[PDB]
Amino acid sequence: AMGEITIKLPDSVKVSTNSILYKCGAKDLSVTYYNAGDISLAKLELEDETVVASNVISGSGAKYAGSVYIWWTKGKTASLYNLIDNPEEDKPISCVEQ
Amino acid sequence: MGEITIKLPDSVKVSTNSILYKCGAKDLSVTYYNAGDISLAKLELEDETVVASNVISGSGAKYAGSVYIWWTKGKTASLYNLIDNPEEDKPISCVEQ
Repeated sequence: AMGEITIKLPDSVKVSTNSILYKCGAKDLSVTYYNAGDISLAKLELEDETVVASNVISGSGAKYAGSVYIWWTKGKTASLYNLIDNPEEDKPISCVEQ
Repeated sequence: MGEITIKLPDSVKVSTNSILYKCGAKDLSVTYYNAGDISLAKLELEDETVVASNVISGSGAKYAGSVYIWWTKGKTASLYNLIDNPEEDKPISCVEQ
């Protein structure tokens, strides 16, 4: 019906948006990060669906949860976990920031 | 800037609805944003605003964002604080108004 999710915050909050290309083995993954204060969201443009995950607490790196996925970055690397196919969360897909 | 805008394919209908909860004596407004399988929840808590995303669960609708888990079932909800209560055993209970 409409091309957009709009989330309105206090007008004083600066919002940044940046798209980053990742390479997962031979495959490209486009991820967009939306940052507003402590709020951080990642739009993952996956093969069959688009997921919007939220940054959640972790010991290290920046971890995001959305739908059946965990997306977890550290440095120039990232791991994509699929909790349906791999509920053990031990066999993730590795990606490198371009 | 005041607003997060996330672009999606043009035929995706995005619905936005806010729901008032009461957690004991305290008010809590949650706005839900749904678009396809994407479900986000802005929680305007007492001292902070967070955005959680719907994540897989066995029952009800579970959302995770920041240090919180927000889990609705029917007319009720629980708010988990993984800092104050990492054990995840003392959630705050809320009812939809």
